[PDB]
Amino acid sequence: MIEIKDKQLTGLRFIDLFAGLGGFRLALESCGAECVYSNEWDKYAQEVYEMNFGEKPEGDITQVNEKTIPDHDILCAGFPCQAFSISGKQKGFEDSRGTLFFDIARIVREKKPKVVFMENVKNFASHDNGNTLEVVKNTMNELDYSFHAKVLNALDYGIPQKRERIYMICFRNDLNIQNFQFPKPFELNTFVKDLLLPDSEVEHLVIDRKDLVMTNQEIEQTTPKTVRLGIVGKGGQGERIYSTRGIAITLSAYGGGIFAKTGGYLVNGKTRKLHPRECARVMGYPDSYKVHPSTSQAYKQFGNSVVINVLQYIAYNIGSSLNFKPY
DNA sequence: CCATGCGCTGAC
DNA sequence: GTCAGGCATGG
Ligand SMILES: Nc1ncnc2c1ncn2[C@@H]1O[C@H](CSCC[C@H](N)C(=O)O)[C@@H](O)[C@H]1O
Repeated sequence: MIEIKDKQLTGLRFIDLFAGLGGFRLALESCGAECVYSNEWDKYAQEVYEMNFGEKPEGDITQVNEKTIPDHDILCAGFPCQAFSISGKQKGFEDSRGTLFFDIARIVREKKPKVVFMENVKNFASHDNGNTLEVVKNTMNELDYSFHAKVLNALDYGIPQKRERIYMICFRNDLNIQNFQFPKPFELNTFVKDLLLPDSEVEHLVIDRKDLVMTNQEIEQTTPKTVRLGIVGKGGQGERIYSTRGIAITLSAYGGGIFAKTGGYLVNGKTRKLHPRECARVMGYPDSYKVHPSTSQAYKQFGNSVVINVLQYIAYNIGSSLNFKPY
């Protein structure tokens, strides 16, 4: 994460829905805002959260009486994506995990906050001939809010990882906000090799498979892109090897393969996966954040998460707009 | 609860 | 042609 000097959101309140590790809380707090309510139903996600923030989130949002929820100015939500991803079955609104958006709509109807801030995968903007996106837009306009949306890549915002996601921002109509803008990209200067831990700490993660087929030559000059150098088995998900002189592939939550969830990399002459701390760094978390004692739950948590840096820039732009009020 | 080999989709 | 992005079943 980055350091923020000018605290644009001081004085405001927000809620943390579909919480996870709490990536949305770290970003809004750095800008000055206060959290007054959080929700998340996973047993192990509730444990890490409490370890880092000192409070246990409330359970299953579908059984909560929205009238029970505190007053607030901004609603934060990074809802489930398994039903919308190109790696799954694209069932969408017909999937048991695909109707969470309607619970959000229901809460907004009662609480009517100033801003609603959501996040999902890239394919959300295309799914079902574009019907899925128009439905989200229409619901929001019907509730008296404006609708801004765009797809952004983490490699353009200072983090060495190829992660393309859609971001959706909505302002209440009586506020007449006419000057909101997504942030502008900038040159990358950090690569995978610059975030690695020492060899004496990851010996246990090295893999030696005899069906390895090196297909490309290592590069000596860094680049802002993924550079494949070889393969194992048939070369499907989790069986591909990359150079640390480029950028990292997308981290995942339910993925398989011998190099599961992180992918494989070439370090000092051998092939290995990434460690939980190296995972925290490619998502922008600081070294002071405590990871879960179970290595398996830690990999899954980081794979479902958000890149903090991209959220800090966007949150600052929301505040700049709310603060411009001339006579 | 944890490990791993797919086997297809989308955007080129 | 090329390559990046959860499900099913084993135990
Ligand atoms: N019905 C429900 N009630 C509460 N939490 C739910 C839920 N259905 C799914 N979830 C939670 O929604 C989360 C979506 S992934 C979100 C990660 C979070 N933005 C982060 O900053 O790390 C998962 O952790 C999942 O356990």
